[PDB]
Amino acid sequence: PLESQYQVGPLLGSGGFGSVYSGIRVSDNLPVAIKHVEKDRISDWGELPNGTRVPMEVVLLKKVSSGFSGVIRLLDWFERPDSFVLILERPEPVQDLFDFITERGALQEELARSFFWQVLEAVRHCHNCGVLHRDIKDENILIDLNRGELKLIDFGSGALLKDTVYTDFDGTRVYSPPEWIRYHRYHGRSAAVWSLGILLYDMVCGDIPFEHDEEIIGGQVFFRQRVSSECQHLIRWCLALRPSDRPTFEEIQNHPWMQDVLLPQETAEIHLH
Repeated sequence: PLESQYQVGPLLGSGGFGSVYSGIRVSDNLPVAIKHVEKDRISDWGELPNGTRVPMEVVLLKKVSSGFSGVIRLLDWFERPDSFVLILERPEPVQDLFDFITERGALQEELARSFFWQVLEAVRHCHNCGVLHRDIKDENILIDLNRGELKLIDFGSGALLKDTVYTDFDGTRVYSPPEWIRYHRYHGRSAAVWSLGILLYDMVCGDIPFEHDEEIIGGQVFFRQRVSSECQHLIRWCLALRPSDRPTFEEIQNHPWMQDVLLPQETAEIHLH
């Protein structure tokens, strides 16, 4: 029972991730997002403890969807003959962070601090659950505009977290670290931290720092906007060319720029309402 269980609304969008629709659960009018992806387009597969063959995204989402977190939770999923369908939480009202930055331009540091901190907490949650997202970027972050909470989306390029080297990467190129560009090798946490430096820069400057491969591996960070020296210092540490020179998640959250973060609700009151 799929169409009996969900009222399908308009298409929100489509791309490499599949096709995503607005929907509501009929049993209680809960807003949902309904994501369709063709089996032909799924390269990465896993299986459920009970021996069922599902896309890796379902395995990863099940792992992170227990309890409250800054991750959009998987509520349900269906197999069809030629596709899988995912039922996901939908905040309302909602705007993705790419859109928000496009509309508002570069964020005030107070807002970027709150947003960055919530992304850090969500990524820590994922890593605690054994999951690597591998496509952290503004487009994969939803803002709940009334509650001021950020939520991570799109685990379709993720992997189980391991301590050994990754040699595959189907995430967003310009959020990809210099060691991937140069060697097709990265480790999970240090690459994630690179993607976080790219994201923080994006928030405070209003655009990503590097366009082409040559800039990524040169790793020279130029600021287009006025940015505090403490925030510049954190960004530059995250974007260290050597992965071992990058900060741990703890070191980021203990950085001076990260102190005195606003709560979600006060973030929404001051900056979103």
